[PDB]
Amino acid sequence: SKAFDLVVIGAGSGGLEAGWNAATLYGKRVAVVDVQTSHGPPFYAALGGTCVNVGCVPKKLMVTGAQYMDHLRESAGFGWEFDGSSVKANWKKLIAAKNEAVLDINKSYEGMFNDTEGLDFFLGWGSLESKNVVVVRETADPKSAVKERLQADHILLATGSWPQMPAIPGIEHCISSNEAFYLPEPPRRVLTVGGGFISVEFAGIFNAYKPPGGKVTLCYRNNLILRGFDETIREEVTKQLTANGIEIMTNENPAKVSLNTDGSKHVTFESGKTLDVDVVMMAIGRIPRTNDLQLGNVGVKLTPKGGVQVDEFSRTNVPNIYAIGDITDRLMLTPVAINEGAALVDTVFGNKPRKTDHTRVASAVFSIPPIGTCGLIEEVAAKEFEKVAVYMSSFTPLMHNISGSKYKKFVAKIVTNHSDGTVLGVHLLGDGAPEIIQAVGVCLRLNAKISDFYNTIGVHPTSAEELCSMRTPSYYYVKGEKMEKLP
Amino acid sequence: HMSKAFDLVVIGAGSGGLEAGWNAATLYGKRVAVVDVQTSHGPPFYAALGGTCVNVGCVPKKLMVTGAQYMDHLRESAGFGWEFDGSSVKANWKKLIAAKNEAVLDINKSYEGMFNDTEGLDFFLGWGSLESKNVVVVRETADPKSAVKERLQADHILLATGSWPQMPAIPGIEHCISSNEAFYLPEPPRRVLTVGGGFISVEFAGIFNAYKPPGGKVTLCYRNNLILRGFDETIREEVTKQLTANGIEIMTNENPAKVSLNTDGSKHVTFESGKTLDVDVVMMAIGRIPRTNDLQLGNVGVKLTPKGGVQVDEFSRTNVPNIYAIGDITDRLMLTPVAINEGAALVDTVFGNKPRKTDHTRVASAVFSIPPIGTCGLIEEVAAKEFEKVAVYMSSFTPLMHNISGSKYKKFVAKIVTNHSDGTVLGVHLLGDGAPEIIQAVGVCLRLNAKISDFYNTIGVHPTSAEELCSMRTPSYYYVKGEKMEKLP
Ligand SMILES: Cc1cc2nc3c(=O)[nH]c(=O)nc-3n(C[C@H](O)[C@H](O)[C@H](O)COP(=O)(O)OP(=O)(O)OC[C@H]3O[C@@H](n4cnc5c(N)ncnc54)[C@H](O)[C@@H]3O)c2cc1C
Ligand SMILES: Cc1cc2nc3c(=O)[nH]c(=O)nc-3n(C[C@H](O)[C@H](O)[C@H](O)COP(=O)(O)OP(=O)(O)OC[C@H]3O[C@@H](n4cnc5c(N)ncnc54)[C@H](O)[C@@H]3O)c2cc1C
Ligand SMILES: CC(=O)N1C[C@H]2CC[C@@H]1c1ccccc12
Ligand SMILES: [Br-]
Ligand SMILES: [Br-]
Ligand SMILES: [Br-]
Ligand SMILES: [Br-]
Repeated sequence: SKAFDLVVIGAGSGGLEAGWNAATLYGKRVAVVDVQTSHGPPFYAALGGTCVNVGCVPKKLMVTGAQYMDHLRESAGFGWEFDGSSVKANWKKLIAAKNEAVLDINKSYEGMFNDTEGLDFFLGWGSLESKNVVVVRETADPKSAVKERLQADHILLATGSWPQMPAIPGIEHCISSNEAFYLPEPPRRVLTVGGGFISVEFAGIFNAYKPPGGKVTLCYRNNLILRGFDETIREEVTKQLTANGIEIMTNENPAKVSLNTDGSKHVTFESGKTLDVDVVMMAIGRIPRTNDLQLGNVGVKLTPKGGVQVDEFSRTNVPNIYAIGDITDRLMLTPVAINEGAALVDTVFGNKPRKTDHTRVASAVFSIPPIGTCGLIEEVAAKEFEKVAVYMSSFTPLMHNISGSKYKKFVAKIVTNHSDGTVLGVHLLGDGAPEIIQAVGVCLRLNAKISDFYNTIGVHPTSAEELCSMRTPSYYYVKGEKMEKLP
Repeated sequence: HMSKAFDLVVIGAGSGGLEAGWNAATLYGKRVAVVDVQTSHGPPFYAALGGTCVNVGCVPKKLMVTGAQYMDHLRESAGFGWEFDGSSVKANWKKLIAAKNEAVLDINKSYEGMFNDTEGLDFFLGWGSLESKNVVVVRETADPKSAVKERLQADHILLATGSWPQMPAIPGIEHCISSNEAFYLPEPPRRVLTVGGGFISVEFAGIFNAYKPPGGKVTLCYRNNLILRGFDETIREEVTKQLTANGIEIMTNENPAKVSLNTDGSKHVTFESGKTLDVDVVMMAIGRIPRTNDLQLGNVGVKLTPKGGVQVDEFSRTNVPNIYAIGDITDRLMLTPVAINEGAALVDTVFGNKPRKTDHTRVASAVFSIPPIGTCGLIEEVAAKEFEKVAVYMSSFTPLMHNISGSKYKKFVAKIVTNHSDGTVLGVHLLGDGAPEIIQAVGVCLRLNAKISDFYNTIGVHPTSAEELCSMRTPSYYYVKGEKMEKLP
């Protein structure tokens, strides 16, 4: 048995921020538990978390790789010549480079633990034995061999989320993003199921690395992908994915999957349509990872949707037990989990309570081309405010008239409270959008108005200067109803 | 044939002059004439309708830097698994130049159509000069003895003629070119010397480095010790290293003394030190000077500064009440968006009874070097002279993607400079892919008097380079009454 100020279950984005801050900033005794010391099968996530191992970090490297399909074609308009028939995309090389980068990160976290006073790592599966006891077992089975018993003044639940798999016949013949990161070969025909960012990002990755004759299809059960993003941008990215050879099947949903004699999969949709593919990747959602924690031993309350219930300071209903990150089933982003972890420790072990602000969080989609966004979309703003103005700019940049990718319209939209000019949301589609949006997140914390943007001098030539060139609304929402002019 | 009369006559149909003229005619109903010397880009006069940025400046050079970036993309693609016949790769400069020419000409034509269409906004072709306080003469050439095409009566006159490359008076200067000619070279030079340490020399060095034929070499020389004076010093040193790493030779503390022709017609450069260099093109990029000579300002007594620009007050007014000047002719910040801002502010003040002056502080700007620079506000050594305590927050590392691409020399640098007494951000300085796009919204932040805590409190977008700006909480070092030190005393 061992005694600690804080025990953290999950060595992920939020859990490591909390543990490192508690130990080094406040001199507390910290233990952190995770199920694997490095990335990949069998548990996929590991020391460092989902983002490091099977999330933001590797997917961004793979999207960067897929972008070269466009760069090689687009170079020709600027005078670059080479033998186009010799081009091939080596997926095995991509995966190996990615594996080496992730493993390097795994190892550096290992040395962080070895080098930091009061910060200890334990390998295994953590669960709640009692209000102040965390048990670590050999496997997820609550009857496997006990490896450690950790006495804890404070306990932090930070186990993340896991892919949601629908209850359809043949679901066992589908994969999730976890397995996609380790496919031995790039699939020639693949169906990505879902309208969210993971489905869209992997569609672009597979589209660039598919062997000759390949085809990527994305299906989504409703009418328009990327629910929760700006509607203009949802429509445009649909158009631009289609322009690069991806087939978008909206209003379609798999009803069953069966095995073909050649090893491929036969998908039947609810509509009766059918599609044969080599890989079916389900990306329909991620759900809080609560089942192995034995929350019933202590009575931690869950919400109806399955998250651990928390107040604004990450406190559960059980004193001294906290939860942060995807397990709270709110904003599933790595920088939000980190922010929550730091606020938690500042509150518990320092003399200044802090709560994370979940509004005006900038985020991105690394689609090809990508999205950057911060704040409210117009239809959400129109329910909170009597008068909303939308400023819009949408055009193909000069360089893509030369590159030949004339479909690559850049979209920039600013949403305001028209009563006082306050910027409520900014939404971008196009090369650079994730980088452009970061400092917009800072602007929204300075009560920036549309006139603050338009009165700033532009940097020229950039896509970003469009944000400082919009003076006149394109249209409005009054009492919730869209209209081109004010009454 | 009779003279024509206007509320406003603009000499120079460039970045500032077109903003002023369009706004005066379309926002305030005034009658406007605009004068320029050429209706589309290129020789003989290079700049033309649209101005220096459109014709031989920001717009074409950015297209050409984008073309040059593909040399890096093609090489870097192999780390991510892309395979192709490297021996087959060729950079066709003629196709680049033709694509750029068609793009610029399309802009020329659209501006020509704006004038043909817009009530109260007229274009006159020729050389404008001041005859009297209310008369602009348009002549066939810059020579004031050349024939008169029009006389334009004007209640208000706007001088917006821009600037021009400076050429040093050395023997053999006739064998050298400027950026104007660089935009029209029939073939890419095998060996080229770019002379100068400023952004134009650096940007063109990158362009020539990508399009040079097999076995070529780009050399950049600068007469002082470190290129890119005025930019963050960490970034000055890093850009130097990363240009060197891509095969550009940087000769600092060197300056051409004379140029002669070898018997084969190549240029033989002798430096002041006695070193020699043989090249096919010498491009001078040592500075740009305001274009005042042809305006005949003595006719009306408009005062120039010692430096040579038109003297103006904060509202762009010369010493002659109804004559104004904006843009590069004022020899201050030579940027297109500053000239545009000055022109809009002038017209709002004169014709819109809503007075406004341009803020020349905290202006965001970029260098499209490879990799590029984005900056806004004060460099730390300047801040240390004005503030008792200055803090510097700094992050510099090779991003993960360039550990796979192989370009491990591509360190991304992010620096924030503050007044440590109250946290106010005084300047932000960036080096790396995306930096010009990242810095734009930073300019809005500084206009809003952002403090370092406003940056740190903002949640990052992950994974990006930009999120480094929102994860810096502890100074790397300080300046205390001018003195650099790791810790406060
Ligand atoms: C494909 C993909 C792409 C993404 N891309 C982005 C992106 O670009 N940007 C972004 O901001 N977010 C992205 N995310 C989301 C991001 O990964 C999560 O928001 C973040 O990782 C959650 O942090 P966390 O601290 O809640 O948990 P995690 O980082 O998930 O860590 C939880 C850890 O708990 C461990 N664990 C689980 N159960 C137990 C147990 N019983 N005992 C011990 N250890 C346990 C797990 O092994 C894991 O390491 C992406 C996610 C995915 C799946
Ligand atoms: C190579 C290069 C790259 C650049 N890159 C950038 C960049 O990336 N970003 C940026 O912000 N700035 C850049 N600049 C600077 C930018 O081009 C200038 O700051 C801007 O064009 C100045 O605008 P203006 O209105 O002062 O004059 P201009 O735009 O220069 O317009 C002046 C016009 O006056 C005309 N003219 C001159 N004399 C007469 C006369 N007597 N009668 C009639 N017409 C006349 C000229 O033909 C010209 O069209 C660059 C400049 C160069 C040279
Ligand atoms: C003024 C300018 O930019 N020039 C560039 C080059 C060609 C024309 C002119 C010039 C004069 C003297 C020597 C070399 C040159
Ligand atoms: Br779906
Ligand atoms: Br929908
Ligand atoms: Br060529
Ligand atoms: Br702070």
